[PDB]
Amino acid sequence: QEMEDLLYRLKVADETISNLFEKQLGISLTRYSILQTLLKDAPLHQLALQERLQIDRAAVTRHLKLLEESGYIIRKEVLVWPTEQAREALITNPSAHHQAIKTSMNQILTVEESEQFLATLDKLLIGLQNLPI
Amino acid sequence: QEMEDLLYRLKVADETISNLFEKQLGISLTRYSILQTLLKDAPLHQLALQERLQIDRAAVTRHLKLLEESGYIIRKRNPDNQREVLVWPTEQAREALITNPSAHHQAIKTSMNQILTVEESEQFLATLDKLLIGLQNLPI
Repeated sequence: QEMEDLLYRLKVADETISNLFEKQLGISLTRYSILQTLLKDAPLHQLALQERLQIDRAAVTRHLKLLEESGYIIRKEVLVWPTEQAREALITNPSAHHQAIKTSMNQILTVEESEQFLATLDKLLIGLQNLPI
Repeated sequence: QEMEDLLYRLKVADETISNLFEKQLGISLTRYSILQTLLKDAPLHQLALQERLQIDRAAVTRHLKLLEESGYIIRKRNPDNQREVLVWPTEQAREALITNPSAHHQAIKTSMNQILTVEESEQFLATLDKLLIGLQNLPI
């Protein structure tokens, strides 16, 4: 009843968030997280990339294919690295628009209300995953 | 990098929830909301549903076609205004969700209602709106 309305509002929020994210940063939310994971701790196997981001094999292959096509990752038992373009685009030399977006996003919520949001999100998922039979 | 992860965790949660909800209740989250809305507030025009659900005409047309084909809704013309079309729930829809739910569906409904308290539920939605408002107000 009220629980169903919370889940639906979360679906509408995700769809709005994902569209806004891709328009402002030029990369989808999922593909942006792939690059963040690679830039922090690379190289990684694509099986490990499926685990860390929680997506199936068919999905990861599609994400990584678009990422290599757009010059952000390279693949050589399949290892995956971020390119120099990715490190520059996200970390060492981002555009003024991306710096202004990134800085503005991190100030939307405080650390307390951000931590409480993720705490409730995990409590919700655990409850839903623990439902009868 | 902290905010970008939260948004991604919110996406993964949504995808996981949507799949679980459809399997557990036998109806997708969006189509289930359409029926809940219709069982409370029918008759409703297709346009009203688009605004309430925050989805375009193509999406609602798909949802309503699926619900109509499976016997959960009907679309009938107003006898006084023949070209006006009104959406209604069926007896099957009221039975499936409210008056004759399967033992499993009743157990899922009750279990879902006791996951989060009313306070942490309302605080979550408040933080969600504050997040949406902030993303909408980003430069350009």
